[PDB]
Amino acid sequence: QLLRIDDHDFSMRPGFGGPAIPVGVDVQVESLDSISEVDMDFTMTLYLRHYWKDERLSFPSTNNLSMTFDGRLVKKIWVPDMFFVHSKRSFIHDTTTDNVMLRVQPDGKVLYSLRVTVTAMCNMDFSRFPLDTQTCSLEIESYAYTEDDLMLYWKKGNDSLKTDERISLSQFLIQEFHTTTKLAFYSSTGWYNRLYINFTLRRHIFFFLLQTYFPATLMVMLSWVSFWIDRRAVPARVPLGITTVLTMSTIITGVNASMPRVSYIKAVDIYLWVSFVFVFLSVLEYAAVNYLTTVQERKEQKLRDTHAIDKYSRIIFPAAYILFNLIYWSIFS
Amino acid sequence: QLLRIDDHDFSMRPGFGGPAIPVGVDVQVESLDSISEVDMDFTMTLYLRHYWKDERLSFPSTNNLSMTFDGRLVKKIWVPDMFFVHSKRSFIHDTTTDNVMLRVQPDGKVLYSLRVTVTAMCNMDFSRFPLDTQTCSLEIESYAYTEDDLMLYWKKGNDSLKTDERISLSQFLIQEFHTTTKLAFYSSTGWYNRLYINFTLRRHIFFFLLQTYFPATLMVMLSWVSFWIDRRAVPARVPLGITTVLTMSTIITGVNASMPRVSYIKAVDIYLWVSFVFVFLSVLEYAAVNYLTTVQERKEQKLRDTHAIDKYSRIIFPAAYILFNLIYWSIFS
Amino acid sequence: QLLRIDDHDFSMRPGFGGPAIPVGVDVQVESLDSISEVDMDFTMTLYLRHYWKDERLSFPSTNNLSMTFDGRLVKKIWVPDMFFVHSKRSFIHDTTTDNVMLRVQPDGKVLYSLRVTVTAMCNMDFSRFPLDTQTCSLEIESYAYTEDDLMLYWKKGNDSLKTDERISLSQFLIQEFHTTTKLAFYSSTGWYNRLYINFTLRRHIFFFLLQTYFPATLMVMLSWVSFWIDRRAVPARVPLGITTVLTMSTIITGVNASMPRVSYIKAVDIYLWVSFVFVFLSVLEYAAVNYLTTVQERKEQKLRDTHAIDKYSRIIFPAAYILFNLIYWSIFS
Amino acid sequence: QLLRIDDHDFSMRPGFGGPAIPVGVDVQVESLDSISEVDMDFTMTLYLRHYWKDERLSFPSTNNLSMTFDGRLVKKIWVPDMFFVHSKRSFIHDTTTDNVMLRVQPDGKVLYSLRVTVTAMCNMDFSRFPLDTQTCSLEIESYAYTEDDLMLYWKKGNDSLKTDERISLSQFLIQEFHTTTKLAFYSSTGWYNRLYINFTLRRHIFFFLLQTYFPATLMVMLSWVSFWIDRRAVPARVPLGITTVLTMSTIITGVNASMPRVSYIKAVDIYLWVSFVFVFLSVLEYAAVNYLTTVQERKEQKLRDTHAIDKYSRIIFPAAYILFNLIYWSIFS
Amino acid sequence: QLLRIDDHDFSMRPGFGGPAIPVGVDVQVESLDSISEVDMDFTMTLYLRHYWKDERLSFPSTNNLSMTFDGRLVKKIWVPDMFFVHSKRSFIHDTTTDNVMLRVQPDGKVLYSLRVTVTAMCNMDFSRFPLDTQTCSLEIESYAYTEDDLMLYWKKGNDSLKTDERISLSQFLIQEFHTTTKLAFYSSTGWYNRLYINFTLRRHIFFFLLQTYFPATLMVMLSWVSFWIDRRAVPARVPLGITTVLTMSTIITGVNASMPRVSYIKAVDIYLWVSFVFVFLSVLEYAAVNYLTTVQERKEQKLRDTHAIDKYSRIIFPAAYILFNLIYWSIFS
Ligand SMILES: CC(=O)[C@H]1CC[C@H]2[C@@H]3CC[C@@H]4C[C@H](O)CC[C@]4(C)[C@H]3CC[C@]12C
Ligand SMILES: CC(=O)[C@H]1CC[C@H]2[C@@H]3CC[C@@H]4C[C@H](O)CC[C@]4(C)[C@H]3CC[C@]12C
Ligand SMILES: CC(=O)[C@H]1CC[C@H]2[C@@H]3CC[C@@H]4C[C@H](O)CC[C@]4(C)[C@H]3CC[C@]12C
Ligand SMILES: CC(=O)[C@H]1CC[C@H]2[C@@H]3CC[C@@H]4C[C@H](O)CC[C@]4(C)[C@H]3CC[C@]12C
Ligand SMILES: CC(=O)[C@H]1CC[C@H]2[C@@H]3CC[C@@H]4C[C@H](O)CC[C@]4(C)[C@H]3CC[C@]12C
Ligand SMILES: CCCCCCCCCC
Ligand SMILES: CCCCCCCCCC
Ligand SMILES: CCCCCCCCCC
Ligand SMILES: CCCCCCCCCC
Ligand SMILES: CCCCCCCCCC
Ligand SMILES: CCCCCCCC
Ligand SMILES: CCCCCCCC
Ligand SMILES: CCCCCCCC
Ligand SMILES: CCCCCCCC
Ligand SMILES: CCCCCCCC
Ligand SMILES: CCCCCC
Ligand SMILES: CCCCCC
Ligand SMILES: CCCCCC
Ligand SMILES: CCCCCC
Repeated sequence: QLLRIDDHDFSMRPGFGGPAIPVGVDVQVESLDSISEVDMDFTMTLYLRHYWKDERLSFPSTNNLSMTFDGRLVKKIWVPDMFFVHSKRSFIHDTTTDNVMLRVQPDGKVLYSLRVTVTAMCNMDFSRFPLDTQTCSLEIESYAYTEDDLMLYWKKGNDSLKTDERISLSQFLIQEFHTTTKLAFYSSTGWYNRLYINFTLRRHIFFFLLQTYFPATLMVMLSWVSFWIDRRAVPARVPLGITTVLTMSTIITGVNASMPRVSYIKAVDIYLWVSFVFVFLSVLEYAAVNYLTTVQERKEQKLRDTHAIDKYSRIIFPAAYILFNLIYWSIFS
Repeated sequence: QLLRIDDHDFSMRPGFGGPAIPVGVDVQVESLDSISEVDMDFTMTLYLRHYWKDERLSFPSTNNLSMTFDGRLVKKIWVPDMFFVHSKRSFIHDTTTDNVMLRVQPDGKVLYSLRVTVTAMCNMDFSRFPLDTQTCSLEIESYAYTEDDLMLYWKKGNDSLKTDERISLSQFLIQEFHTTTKLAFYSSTGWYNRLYINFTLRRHIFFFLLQTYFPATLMVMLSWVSFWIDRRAVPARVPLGITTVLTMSTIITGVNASMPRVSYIKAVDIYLWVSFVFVFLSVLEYAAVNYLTTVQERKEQKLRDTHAIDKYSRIIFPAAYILFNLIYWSIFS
Repeated sequence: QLLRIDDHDFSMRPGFGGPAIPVGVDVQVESLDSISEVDMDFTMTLYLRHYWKDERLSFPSTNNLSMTFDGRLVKKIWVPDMFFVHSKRSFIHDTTTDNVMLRVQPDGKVLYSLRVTVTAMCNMDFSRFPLDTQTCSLEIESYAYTEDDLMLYWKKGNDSLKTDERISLSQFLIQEFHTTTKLAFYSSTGWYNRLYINFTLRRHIFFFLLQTYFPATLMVMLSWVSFWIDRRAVPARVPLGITTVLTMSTIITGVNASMPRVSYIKAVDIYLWVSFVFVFLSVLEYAAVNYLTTVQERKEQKLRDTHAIDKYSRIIFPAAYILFNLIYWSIFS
Repeated sequence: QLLRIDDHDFSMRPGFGGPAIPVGVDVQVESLDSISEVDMDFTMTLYLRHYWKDERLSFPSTNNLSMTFDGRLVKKIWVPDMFFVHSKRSFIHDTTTDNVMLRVQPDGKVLYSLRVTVTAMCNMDFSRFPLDTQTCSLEIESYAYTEDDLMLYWKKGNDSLKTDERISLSQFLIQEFHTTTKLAFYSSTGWYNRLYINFTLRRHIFFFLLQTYFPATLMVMLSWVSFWIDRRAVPARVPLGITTVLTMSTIITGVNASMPRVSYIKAVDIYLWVSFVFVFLSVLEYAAVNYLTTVQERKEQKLRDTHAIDKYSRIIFPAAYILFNLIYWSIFS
Repeated sequence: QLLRIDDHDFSMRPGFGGPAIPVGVDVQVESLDSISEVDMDFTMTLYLRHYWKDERLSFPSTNNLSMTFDGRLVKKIWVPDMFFVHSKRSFIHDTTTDNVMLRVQPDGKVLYSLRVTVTAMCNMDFSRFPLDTQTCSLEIESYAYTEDDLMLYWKKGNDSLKTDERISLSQFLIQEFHTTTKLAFYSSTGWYNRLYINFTLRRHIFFFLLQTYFPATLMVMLSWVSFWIDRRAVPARVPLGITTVLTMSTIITGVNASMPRVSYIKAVDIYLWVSFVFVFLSVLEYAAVNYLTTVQERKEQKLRDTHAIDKYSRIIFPAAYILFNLIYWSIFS
């Protein structure tokens, strides 16, 4: 045996009973798997690396070069106890064997690597949906050892994070990867040090335009064609107005199926409900025209063209909706 | 080896054959994950801590300070056997290692911690849905040892429960965290002691207003516009009344898709079905008007304006529906 | 060590090579989780207890009282091999440790307990759905040992089964818990003894009334209003009849989504399809009225009020449907 | 210890370095769980038994009778290495212990049994859906040992397969269980012997008749009522024809939701699409009638009853559809 | 024991501290399970084989033939550490035992085999959907050892890949299986060698023709029948045009339910939206005809047949749509 494993008790950390042992971390992100709006979490796959020194693993050599071991020797030596804070579920790949790397230098320096998949929560805001921008983070912390026994820091500062060029999401644009560090306090155990990985996401608006914004606009313009039809065709204009109202209600209902039950109004809800009001006022407009015409006929009868409401509605209704779009798209850009 | 583990048989609890061993518990809640109405359960993630004393783990030292071990020594010493009563499923996180903490003082005091996710059942009541308030609880009990062998109590009374400030639910408001204690009896094993964690939830009404209450009101008001149309347009008023009835039926059906098949009427069902009656009576109203007009024409013919029903319906129908809303919102607030 | 475990080979049952060893069973039901109509199975959580005697586990004492062990000693002694027959999936809870209890008396009597969740199949009949009553059972049997080596019986007869007062199902009513016993034969291994747990379930009819029976009745009564409208309004009565037919077809389709593809007619199908016939005959009725009127006009023209069909339909159609309901609800109660 | 396990190295099969060792197999089927059309696989639960001889397990006795061991001794002796070919997933039940039986005779004969659940693929054909008949099979083969080291055969020929009388499927009829045997060749490892279990399935047509065939026929007959209505009611006959076309399209769409995206036409698709053509031609028929009537009026006007198309359509349309059904049901029976 | 396993430490690879050890790979594909457009991944089942030499496993013999071991000896010897890059999830079958083969020759040559199921991501493009062609690949790489310690290559070059003749997909056509090799670099660990398996997929167009292209064409031709109806029937032509617009909108909405929310327009979207424009212009066409007729009547009145727009529309509208189809199918073939 090259290493004298059997001659030491590895239940105690290096420098037991003394100062803390420094540990460095490197991370390479492989891919982001999925994002859920209803559950408000994301899935990430990454490579995690650790650096430390242990004099008990020293062996004699003349080349002074790192040597690689099969990786099942890990379960017999001391290893850090990092865990992902605020995670929902995670696992380590084990095909065809445990994805574990162990390299030991002659002086005792140790390199340890893993391949894990982690699901973590992210508090998203949907006030500006679907034109919103979201920021999420991943947290790494040691579970058992406090800052007085283990010091956790990035190995090379800002250069310790790498990303694969194949990272891509169909619905989101990924940007601004950076790392930060902060302390954490638990009231009954002590102080701990945390590491952060931050990134930003931006949606794509093309799908929502074709699916929601364009059908809504067309249904509104369908109601405007009733102002150019003769008012004597009562069974022709009434069904046109009513059916557009019901179809607009169907479009409104279908949008909410894919989103969580938030307690505030979203940007898309404003567009849909104002459009519903425009179609609803179209139905009331003809009822006023029909009622006034009948009253006039009876008044003229008791003595023994285009109605002004229709003439003005052809101009006011298109003008108001255009003004609404100008204001709406100026606020949400 | 610092601890004389091999010199003792840890298959027997401390004080075996004598009085009970006291055990203290501390809990910190991390987050609540999800709530299911159809399955009537909730998911919680928390940190669980235990306190006890064991003289067999004593070691000599001069500093009199707690020492931390890697946590894989737990499987070789005596550990309590707590379990969650009335739980459906649960697990312990194990990445990158088992989330276990073990700290032993020189005199033998032991601190043990875990990170678990538990799903537990809750009997909810939906009589006042969606304006309901629900209360749920989590129960902790020892499986194997009765009160004559193990005493279970909160470590610091009311101060033993802590909550993270990031706990949030999109649909519910969380309040009133407190802890209680009660005994339990099993007819064939004996008496046990239980610990409780209680909290309260309140829904948000904004989503249900826009989705159910507002579309229902608009469809009712669509039926009222038929009272202002000339009664000679038979193919104009009949389709208007019929189509609103069918659309109201569609709205009623869609609501029940998201709820369990309870055997009592809910608050939302009352609003929807009374609205359906209002629209249904609108269809019968014109049929009476049409029939009476035809009878009058034949009666006048055999001898060789606005009908009174329409005139009164314009006032009675809006007044009745307003009175219903006043009573309905006064009862359910 | 209190027990002389190392001095015996526990690969052989007590009384090896001789008469059978009696084993007693006690069960306490905790809850029933879910019932699936499409898969025809149910989920149950329960506590399972075993009783037997083994002289190899005797230890000296003066108090003659049961002693409790941590439960990880189970994997080193002989334990019965019970399994659930006709089960689909099952598991044993293991948080924070294996839910196992082991108690040994000085003379060698052993008490063993477990907490398990079991899914088992049940052959349900839906001929009278949704007014049906279903009976299901759970079976317990030893896998390896026949009746010549192990005798299985209830510990206290009818008193061996206990149920939690919190057992409840939202859609079903649970009643009539009792236990029975019967032998089983396998053609290639021998005879075995089985234990049974039986219970009965009854549905709640409130949900199905509001969801299926009430909308169906209202759509039929909508078709009857066409008999009171003037027959000269052809474009008014034709759409009314046609649209009710299509809506009734939609209601029929939606019911079958939640049920398995059985090969026999159910009680709810009878109500829906007879209702469809009533609406369908309404459409044919006006076509006969319209055709006869046109023929009469041409006959009178070639020589140079209310039609009798409408008058009789106002009485016959409501009377027939009322008679159908009287017969239908008298058979299915 | 009755068996001299420690005196032998069980890493080598019996008769190592010599002729092959015969192994017999018996199977008893317990139930079939589910069948998936989209994934094209089935789930089966069964008992698997093995027979062989090993002189290293002999023990002295005077009774010459089989003795049963607890089953955890299996992990210390040589056991065959059978696996299920073309399986997707499978597992062995382990509650409350591993479902393993081990019986050894004095001369060394060994009986070994297991309880497993296996999911296996089946290539189904849907050309005659839903009147199709499917055949599937389950394959058993040894993984490591070729025919020169292990011979695999059925223990008792045709009598080696047994089935439980409780096997039942709600949608399928199960028949014709039988077993066969065939050799298999792998280009880089050698020859192997396989065992087969075959069965046949037949669907139930009742559900599809009520759900698809009956609604389709009724919608076609609804279009025929327009031939008996006066041709002067243009706004009465046009909506009747159009609405039946759209409803027929809805019925066609709903059927394909439950089936995989095959690349050939099915039997049910033929019925639905021919029915759509019949309804579509009804709409074109009235357009021809309306156009010819207007032309005739203008021709007669410029000089200063029932149309023949309607008269013939009342006979030709019902006759053609009846002939189609006679041919359709004669081919597919 | 035939092998001297206990006399060596298998935590170090063969040739430790020296040149790299060559490893050969063979693959046989069994089946492809499923393809997901929303998640952009595929599932594959395959057999993986490894070849290497280890002098520590040599044993004496006179026949010079491969010997097969039960496969549980794998966990005690050195085995490569291959893993699938860019995979989402995977597992190894373990019924009725681990699907592992181990064969060792007298000189130390080792053959190792596995049966695994792997899910891997594939970046698909839907610009030409549903007439698109997709290419995907599977990557194999060693996790722990770099090119200086382990050399990875195909055992027999182009002949190392085999496929089962039963591989089939209902919606796709599989072709062009081939293998390639390329190096990979990680910035913090070194150089690695990768192996690739490539294949191509082509969709079947039959389903999409009947489901989307044919219903869209028929609805357009329904709007053309309004040009042959007398223009004095205002309540007859207006509902015909309006209802076809709404039905076309429904067809457009239903298509997008099964596809991911991409940010570019697809081939099917072009056909659907141009068809919607054709139906929309039909509604505006009659409004122009109706308005001009009313103006002409008033102009002639104030002084005290077929309109030209309808005559030309009968020719221009069919001609334009035919030209569009010729261009559309010439580009996308
Ligand atoms: C006087 C007049 O131009 C009539 C025509 C349609 C009528 C409205 C129809 C819908 C409502 C009916 C309700 O009964 C009274 C308020 C509402 C809003 C009516 C107010 C009076 C209107 C506007
Ligand atoms: C006399 C009269 O104003 C007629 C017009 C509409 C008629 C009702 C239509 C629906 C029902 C039809 C049924 O055949 C008899 C009861 C019902 C409720 C009828 C009662 C008499 C009414 C109210
Ligand atoms: C003579 C008469 O009162 C006509 C009016 C509506 C007609 C029915 C319409 C539907 C069917 C059409 C089919 O072409 C012939 C049978 C069916 C059932 C017709 C038979 C004759 C009826 C009943
Ligand atoms: C001359 C005549 O009886 C007219 C009445 C309806 C017309 C058809 C309406 C639908 C189509 C419209 C298209 O513009 C020309 C072909 C189609 C098929 C027309 C051909 C000529 C028809 C059949
Ligand atoms: C002058 C004329 O033939 C009228 C008949 C229908 C009218 C159109 C109806 C829909 C739109 C209504 C809007 O108010 C103005 C633009 C739009 C597009 C109208 C422009 C003028 C048209 C085309
Ligand atoms: C239907 C009219 C749409 C007008 C959009 C104008 C966008 C202006 C953004 C500043
Ligand atoms: C449509 C009329 C709604 C009136 C609501 C009044 C609410 C009063 C609450 C006390
Ligand atoms: C619509 C008429 C319903 C009549 C129900 C009568 C029930 C009688 C049960 C014996
Ligand atoms: C609607 C007419 C249906 C006729 C069915 C005839 C079946 C004959 C099978 C040989
Ligand atoms: C409805 C007219 C369809 C014409 C299709 C022509 C296809 C030509 C492909 C080159
Ligand atoms: C849109 C409302 C117009 C009202 C015009 C009234 C002119 C007398
Ligand atoms: C809403 C019903 C009004 C009935 C009025 C009758 C006046 C003669
Ligand atoms: C419901 C059918 C009534 C037929 C009455 C015929 C009277 C001549
Ligand atoms: C169904 C088409 C009938 C055409 C008859 C034409 C008689 C002149
Ligand atoms: C389709 C538009 C035709 C316009 C023709 C105008 C002839 C005066
Ligand atoms: C009268 C012309 C109205 C145009 C509105 C944009
Ligand atoms: C006649 C006016 C009625 C108003 C109802 C609120
Ligand atoms: C003519 C009155 C009919 C009443 C039917 C219940
Ligand atoms: C007037 C005949 C038009 C034909 C269009 C294809």
